[PDB]
Amino acid sequence: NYNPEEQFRCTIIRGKAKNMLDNLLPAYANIIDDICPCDKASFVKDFNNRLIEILGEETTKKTLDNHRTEIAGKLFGMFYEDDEVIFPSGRTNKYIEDSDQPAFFKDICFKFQFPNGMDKLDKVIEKVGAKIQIRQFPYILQVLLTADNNNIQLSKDDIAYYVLNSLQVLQGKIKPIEVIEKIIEDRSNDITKKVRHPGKETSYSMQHIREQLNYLELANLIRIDGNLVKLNYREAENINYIAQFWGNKPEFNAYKYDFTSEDDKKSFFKDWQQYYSN
DNA sequence: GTACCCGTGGA
DNA sequence: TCCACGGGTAC
Repeated sequence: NYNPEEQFRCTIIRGKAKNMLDNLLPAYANIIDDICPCDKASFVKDFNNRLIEILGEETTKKTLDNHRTEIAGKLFGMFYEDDEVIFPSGRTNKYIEDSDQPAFFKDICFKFQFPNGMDKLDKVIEKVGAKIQIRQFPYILQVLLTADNNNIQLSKDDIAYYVLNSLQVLQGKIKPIEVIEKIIEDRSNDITKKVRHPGKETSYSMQHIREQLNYLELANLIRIDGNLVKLNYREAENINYIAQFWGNKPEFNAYKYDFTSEDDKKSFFKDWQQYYSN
Protein backbone atom coordinates (compact mmCIF):
# COMPACT_ATOMS: atom_id res chain seq x y z
CA ASN A 1 0.00 0.00 0.00
CA TYR A 2 2.99 2.30 0.55
CA ASN A 3 3.44 4.21 -2.70
CA PRO A 4 6.54 6.45 -3.01
CA GLU A 5 5.44 7.61 -6.48
CA GLU A 6 3.17 10.12 -4.75
CA GLN A 7 5.73 12.90 -4.33
CA PHE A 8 5.56 16.20 -2.46
CA ARG A 9 8.22 18.90 -2.21
CA CYS A 10 8.44 19.78 1.49
CA THR A 11 11.08 22.46 2.00
CA ILE A 12 13.03 23.98 4.84
CA ILE A 13 14.67 27.42 4.81
CA ARG A 14 17.71 27.59 2.53
CA GLY A 15 20.95 27.76 4.51
CA LYS A 16 23.36 30.69 4.61
CA ALA A 17 25.85 29.72 7.31
CA LYS A 18 27.14 26.20 6.59
CA ASN A 19 30.60 27.17 5.29
CA MET A 20 31.67 29.56 8.05
CA LEU A 21 29.45 28.12 10.79
CA ASP A 22 32.23 28.14 13.40
CA ASN A 23 32.33 31.93 13.07
CA LEU A 24 28.76 32.85 12.15
CA LEU A 25 26.99 30.80 14.84
CA PRO A 26 29.05 32.36 17.64
CA ALA A 27 28.57 35.69 15.85
CA TYR A 28 24.78 35.22 15.77
CA ALA A 29 24.62 34.35 19.47
CA ASN A 30 27.02 37.03 20.72
CA ILE A 31 25.32 39.75 18.67
CA ILE A 32 21.88 38.73 19.94
CA ASP A 33 23.04 38.37 23.55
CA ASP A 34 24.74 41.77 23.52
CA ILE A 35 22.06 43.96 21.92
CA CYS A 36 19.01 42.31 23.52
CA PRO A 37 16.65 43.04 25.15
CA CYS A 38 15.69 45.92 22.84
CA ASP A 39 12.85 47.03 20.56
CA LYS A 40 12.62 45.80 16.96
CA ALA A 41 13.83 49.09 15.47
CA SER A 42 17.14 49.04 17.35
CA PHE A 43 17.50 45.30 16.71
CA VAL A 44 17.49 45.66 12.91
CA LYS A 45 20.28 48.25 12.78
CA ASP A 46 22.45 46.86 15.59
CA PHE A 47 22.28 43.29 14.27
CA ASN A 48 23.19 44.16 10.68
CA ASN A 49 26.02 46.57 11.50
CA ARG A 50 27.64 44.03 13.80
CA LEU A 51 27.06 41.24 11.29
CA ILE A 52 28.40 43.19 8.31
CA GLU A 53 31.79 43.13 10.04
CA ILE A 54 31.82 39.34 9.64
CA LEU A 55 30.20 38.86 6.22
CA GLY A 56 32.00 41.80 4.61
CA GLU A 57 31.61 45.45 3.63
CA GLU A 58 30.29 44.60 0.15
CA THR A 59 27.34 42.75 1.69
CA THR A 60 23.95 44.16 0.68
CA LYS A 61 21.38 45.14 3.31
CA LYS A 62 18.92 42.60 1.89
CA THR A 63 21.39 39.79 2.56
CA LEU A 64 21.96 41.10 6.09
CA ASP A 65 18.19 41.20 6.64
CA ASN A 66 17.88 37.66 5.28
CA HIS A 67 20.45 36.32 7.75
CA ARG A 68 18.55 37.98 10.59
CA THR A 69 15.03 36.76 9.78
CA GLU A 70 15.67 33.43 8.04
CA ILE A 71 18.64 31.91 9.85
CA ALA A 72 19.16 33.47 13.28
CA GLY A 73 15.43 34.10 13.53
CA LYS A 74 13.54 31.14 12.12
CA LEU A 75 15.79 28.23 11.12
CA PHE A 76 18.06 28.38 14.17
CA GLY A 77 15.49 29.97 16.48
CA MET A 78 17.97 32.15 18.34
CA PHE A 79 15.54 34.88 19.40
CA TYR A 80 11.86 35.79 19.67
CA GLU A 81 9.55 38.80 20.00
CA ASP A 82 7.07 39.74 22.72
CA ASP A 83 5.26 43.09 22.82
CA GLU A 84 7.76 44.75 20.45
CA VAL A 85 10.67 43.54 22.59
CA ILE A 86 13.20 41.07 21.17
CA PHE A 87 14.82 38.67 23.64
CA PRO A 88 17.50 36.00 23.23
CA SER A 89 15.91 32.55 23.01
CA GLY A 90 16.43 29.62 25.37
CA ARG A 91 18.54 27.77 22.81
CA THR A 92 20.87 30.76 22.50
CA ASN A 93 21.20 31.14 26.27
CA LYS A 94 22.19 27.49 26.64
CA TYR A 95 24.66 27.73 23.75
CA ILE A 96 26.15 30.88 25.29
CA GLU A 97 26.79 28.97 28.52
CA ASP A 98 28.10 25.59 27.33
CA SER A 99 29.34 26.30 23.78
CA ASP A 100 27.90 22.93 22.77
CA GLN A 101 27.29 23.12 19.02
CA PRO A 102 26.22 19.48 18.58
CA ALA A 103 23.68 19.94 21.39
CA PHE A 104 22.56 23.13 19.65
CA PHE A 105 21.61 21.26 16.48
CA LYS A 106 20.52 18.14 18.35
CA ASP A 107 17.85 20.35 19.90
CA ILE A 108 16.95 21.71 16.47
CA CYS A 109 16.48 18.18 15.12
CA PHE A 110 14.44 17.02 18.12
CA LYS A 111 11.95 19.87 17.70
CA PHE A 112 11.82 20.33 13.92
CA GLN A 113 8.51 19.28 12.39
CA PHE A 114 6.17 19.64 9.43
CA PRO A 115 4.27 21.86 9.25
CA ASN A 116 6.09 24.68 11.04
CA GLY A 117 6.11 28.44 11.57
CA MET A 118 9.21 29.13 9.50
CA ASP A 119 7.43 29.14 6.14
CA LYS A 120 5.32 31.99 4.80
CA LEU A 121 1.58 31.61 5.47
CA ASP A 122 1.31 30.82 1.76
CA LYS A 123 3.40 27.65 1.98
CA VAL A 124 2.03 26.80 5.43
CA ILE A 125 -1.45 26.53 3.89
CA GLU A 126 -0.30 23.91 1.38
CA LYS A 127 1.47 22.02 4.17
CA VAL A 128 -1.74 21.90 6.19
CA GLY A 129 -3.82 21.29 3.07
CA ALA A 130 -2.00 18.03 2.37
CA LYS A 131 -2.57 16.77 5.93
CA ILE A 132 1.18 16.85 6.52
CA GLN A 133 2.34 16.05 10.04
CA ILE A 134 5.70 14.50 10.95
CA ARG A 135 8.86 14.76 13.07
CA GLN A 136 11.17 14.03 10.17
CA PHE A 137 14.43 13.67 12.11
CA PRO A 138 13.15 11.03 14.53
CA TYR A 139 11.75 9.36 11.41
CA ILE A 140 15.04 9.61 9.51
CA LEU A 141 16.89 8.02 12.42
CA GLN A 142 14.37 5.20 12.83
CA VAL A 143 14.63 4.48 9.11
CA LEU A 144 18.43 4.32 9.36
CA LEU A 145 18.22 1.93 12.31
CA THR A 146 15.80 -0.27 10.38
CA ALA A 147 18.12 -0.21 7.37
CA ASP A 148 21.00 -1.57 9.45
CA ASN A 149 18.72 -4.19 11.00
CA ASN A 150 18.01 -5.36 7.45
CA ASN A 151 21.70 -5.23 6.50
CA ILE A 152 21.42 -2.43 3.93
CA GLN A 153 22.99 1.01 3.49
CA LEU A 154 20.95 4.04 2.44
CA SER A 155 22.08 6.90 0.23
CA LYS A 156 21.06 10.56 0.09
CA ASP A 157 18.84 9.73 -2.88
CA ASP A 158 17.11 6.96 -0.91
CA ILE A 159 16.43 9.41 1.92
CA ALA A 160 15.33 12.06 -0.57
CA TYR A 161 12.84 10.07 -2.64
CA TYR A 162 11.52 7.56 -0.12
CA VAL A 163 11.32 9.82 2.94
CA LEU A 164 11.78 13.59 2.66
CA ASN A 165 9.91 13.89 -0.65
CA SER A 166 7.43 11.05 -0.15
CA LEU A 167 3.93 12.41 0.44
CA GLN A 168 2.65 9.44 2.45
CA VAL A 169 5.74 9.46 4.68
CA LEU A 170 5.40 13.20 5.36
CA GLN A 171 1.78 12.55 6.32
CA GLY A 172 2.88 10.07 8.98
CA LYS A 173 1.05 7.26 7.19
CA ILE A 174 3.99 4.92 6.65
CA LYS A 175 6.04 2.79 9.04
CA PRO A 176 9.84 2.85 8.50
CA ILE A 177 9.79 -0.93 7.99
CA GLU A 178 7.46 -0.40 5.02
CA VAL A 179 9.93 2.08 3.55
CA ILE A 180 12.90 -0.28 3.93
CA GLU A 181 10.99 -3.23 2.46
CA LYS A 182 10.04 -1.05 -0.52
CA ILE A 183 13.69 -0.06 -1.04
CA ILE A 184 14.95 -3.65 -0.90
CA GLU A 185 12.29 -4.61 -3.45
CA ASP A 186 13.16 -1.82 -5.89
CA ARG A 187 16.85 -2.76 -5.72
CA SER A 188 16.05 -6.38 -6.59
CA ASN A 189 14.30 -5.07 -9.69
CA ASP A 190 17.34 -2.90 -10.47
CA ILE A 191 15.54 0.37 -9.72
CA THR A 192 17.27 3.53 -8.47
CA LYS A 193 15.05 6.46 -7.53
CA LYS A 194 15.97 10.15 -7.43
CA VAL A 195 14.16 13.41 -6.69
CA ARG A 196 14.11 15.49 -9.86
CA HIS A 197 11.81 18.16 -11.30
CA PRO A 198 11.60 18.81 -15.07
CA GLY A 199 12.98 22.25 -15.93
CA LYS A 200 14.48 22.77 -12.48
CA GLU A 201 18.04 22.50 -11.14
CA THR A 202 19.30 20.22 -8.35
CA SER A 203 19.01 23.06 -5.82
CA TYR A 204 15.24 23.16 -6.25
CA SER A 205 14.85 19.42 -5.73
CA MET A 206 17.66 18.45 -3.36
CA GLN A 207 19.16 21.41 -1.47
CA HIS A 208 16.55 21.42 1.30
CA ILE A 209 16.85 17.63 1.60
CA ARG A 210 20.65 17.66 1.73
CA GLU A 211 20.72 20.49 4.26
CA GLN A 212 18.20 18.74 6.50
CA LEU A 213 20.72 15.89 6.64
CA ASN A 214 23.47 18.46 7.25
CA TYR A 215 21.87 19.58 10.51
CA LEU A 216 21.46 15.94 11.55
CA GLU A 217 25.19 15.63 10.88
CA LEU A 218 25.93 18.81 12.84
CA ALA A 219 23.95 17.22 15.67
CA ASN A 220 26.67 14.55 15.45
CA LEU A 221 24.03 11.84 15.04
CA ILE A 222 24.89 10.79 11.49
CA ARG A 223 27.69 11.11 8.95
CA ILE A 224 27.54 11.89 5.24
CA ASP A 225 30.21 9.72 3.62
CA GLY A 226 30.23 10.65 -0.06
CA ASN A 227 26.76 9.67 -1.23
CA LEU A 228 26.03 7.36 1.71
CA VAL A 229 24.18 8.22 4.92
CA LYS A 230 25.49 6.47 8.04
CA LEU A 231 24.59 6.67 11.73
CA ASN A 232 27.19 7.83 14.23
CA TYR A 233 27.08 4.86 16.60
CA ARG A 234 29.28 6.72 19.07
CA GLU A 235 26.12 8.74 19.71
CA ALA A 236 23.79 5.73 19.65
CA GLU A 237 22.37 6.59 23.08
CA ASN A 238 20.99 9.87 21.70
CA ILE A 239 19.97 8.26 18.40
CA ASN A 240 17.69 5.73 20.09
CA TYR A 241 16.04 8.31 22.36
CA ILE A 242 15.20 10.67 19.51
CA ALA A 243 14.18 7.85 17.16
CA GLN A 244 11.42 6.82 19.60
CA PHE A 245 9.22 9.69 18.42
CA TRP A 246 9.11 8.65 14.75
CA GLY A 247 5.45 7.68 15.05
CA ASN A 248 4.56 10.61 17.27
CA LYS A 249 2.45 13.43 15.86
CA PRO A 250 4.20 16.85 15.90
CA GLU A 251 4.22 18.38 19.40
CA PHE A 252 3.16 21.68 17.84
CA ASN A 253 -0.36 21.30 16.45
CA ALA A 254 -0.63 23.48 13.35
CA TYR A 255 -4.12 22.09 12.75
CA LYS A 256 -5.87 24.23 15.36
CA TYR A 257 -5.29 27.62 13.74
CA ASP A 258 -7.68 29.39 11.38
CA PHE A 259 -5.67 31.05 8.62
CA THR A 260 -8.79 32.82 7.37
CA SER A 261 -8.42 34.89 10.53
CA GLU A 262 -5.70 37.27 11.69
CA ASP A 263 -5.95 36.49 15.40
CA ASP A 264 -4.79 32.92 14.82
CA LYS A 265 -2.53 33.90 11.93
CA LYS A 266 -0.61 36.19 14.29
CA SER A 267 -0.51 33.73 17.18
CA PHE A 268 0.54 30.87 14.90
CA PHE A 269 3.99 32.33 14.23
CA LYS A 270 4.28 33.52 17.83
CA ASP A 271 3.43 30.12 19.32
CA TRP A 272 5.79 28.26 16.99
CA GLN A 273 8.71 30.47 17.99
CA GLN A 274 7.98 29.85 21.67
CA TYR A 275 7.94 26.08 21.09
CA TYR A 276 10.96 25.95 18.78
CA SER A 277 13.26 28.60 20.26
CA ASN A 278 12.49 27.78 23.91
C1' DG B 1 2.08 45.78 -5.93
C1' DT B 2 8.57 42.95 3.95
C1' DA B 3 10.41 38.02 4.45
C1' DC B 4 10.74 33.55 3.30
C1' DC B 5 11.17 31.58 -1.56
C1' DC B 6 14.28 30.21 -4.83
C1' DG B 7 16.80 31.39 -9.54
C1' DT B 8 21.36 31.80 -10.49
C1' DG B 9 26.27 30.74 -10.71
C1' DG B 10 30.86 30.28 -8.56
C1' DA B 11 33.17 26.38 -6.66
C1' DT C 1 25.81 18.87 -6.56
C1' DC C 2 27.03 21.81 -2.45
C1' DC C 3 25.94 26.32 -0.90
C1' DA C 4 24.50 31.24 -0.36
C1' DC C 5 23.90 36.17 -2.54
C1' DG C 6 20.11 38.76 -3.49
C1' DG C 7 16.48 39.35 -6.67
C1' DG C 8 11.69 36.90 -7.03
C1' DT C 9 7.34 36.43 -5.20
C1' DA C 10 2.69 36.53 -2.65
C1' DC C 11 0.88 38.51 3.56
